[PDB]
Amino acid sequence: MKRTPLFEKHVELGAKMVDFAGWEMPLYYTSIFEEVMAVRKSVGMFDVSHMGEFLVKGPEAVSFIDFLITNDFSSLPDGKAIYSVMCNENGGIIDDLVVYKVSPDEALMVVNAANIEKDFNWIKSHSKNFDVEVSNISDTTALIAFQGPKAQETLQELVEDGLEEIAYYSFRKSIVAGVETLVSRTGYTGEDGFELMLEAKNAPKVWDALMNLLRKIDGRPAGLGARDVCRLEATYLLYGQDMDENTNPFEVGLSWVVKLNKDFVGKEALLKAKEKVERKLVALELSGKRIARKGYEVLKNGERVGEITSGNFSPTLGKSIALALVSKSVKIGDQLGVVFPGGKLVEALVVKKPFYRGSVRR
Ligand SMILES: O=C(O)CCCC[C@H](S)CCS
Repeated sequence: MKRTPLFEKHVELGAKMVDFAGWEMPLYYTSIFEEVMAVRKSVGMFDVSHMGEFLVKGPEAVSFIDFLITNDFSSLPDGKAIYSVMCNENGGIIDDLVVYKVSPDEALMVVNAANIEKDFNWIKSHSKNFDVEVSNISDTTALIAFQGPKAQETLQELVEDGLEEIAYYSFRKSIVAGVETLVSRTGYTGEDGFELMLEAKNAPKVWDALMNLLRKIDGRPAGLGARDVCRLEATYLLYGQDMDENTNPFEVGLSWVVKLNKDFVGKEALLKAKEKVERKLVALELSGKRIARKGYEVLKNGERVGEITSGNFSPTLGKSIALALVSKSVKIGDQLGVVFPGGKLVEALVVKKPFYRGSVRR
């Protein structure tokens, strides 16, 4: 499996490993529960160096990105990032991503680990009519997520610049633990937090420095188990599970990242799709302790309406929770049935999204 520059640190910490998107990653160090509460009460640090980073440089960096993504990148000022999806000609979701507007001539794209190759090829195969050069800097770039209500107060003593000045989804170049870093107020937890992008060679040092500060405030390094629990509670999507090229943005609740007033790949397809949204992604709270898995059929009074996309147990709400792609007719308050292996039906209630909102800003 592929190993991030912090693999050795995870091994030393005695973490239980799991294969994620071809990477040997830490599922948890102590327990998924302990790590989730760390994110919810103080701070949890995640190694997300498996994520990819693409750099677009050139006079038409802005128009190129705007042509590729569904969201409005043309308006974004320097130092701002934006969440979005990148669609194919038929409006299917190729991947969701975050794009940083460094300057008129430079943009950085952060994409999912499993889609690095696919995304990069897609992006390169579309640079032809744009005065830009696209490069993949994933191989030498690390990314650390420092999340929690006490994330800012704990991280600040190692950062050369003021963090309070950095707004939600804003970023800046600074120095952390003596090394250059692109610090952003972003996250996948629903709490306040930051992500630290840095040269891979510097990952171990920054990580060690941060670990030292965590043991002081009862914080903890957190694995993928805790990462999934927190994002699901926050009701954030995971490409490959909650959506893929067979779903358009409107079907999974991402209408807000699609700006149809501009031209972009999949635009025409989406105009027609928007007129007939027959599916929606709903939040479910199941009875019992059994956890739903992707693919389990979802029923309404004995009739199928969809299927589970993501499932896990939320210690924050103390319930088995799930996301499910179902027919438009499903509404909040509905009583549904999730079919577990062996045809065993488990009751589930449709609830207003998101399940939980923490200290995350703006
Ligand atoms: O391995 C697991 O059990 C799932 C955790 C997946 C981690 C997060 S939810 C995805 C990274 S974008």
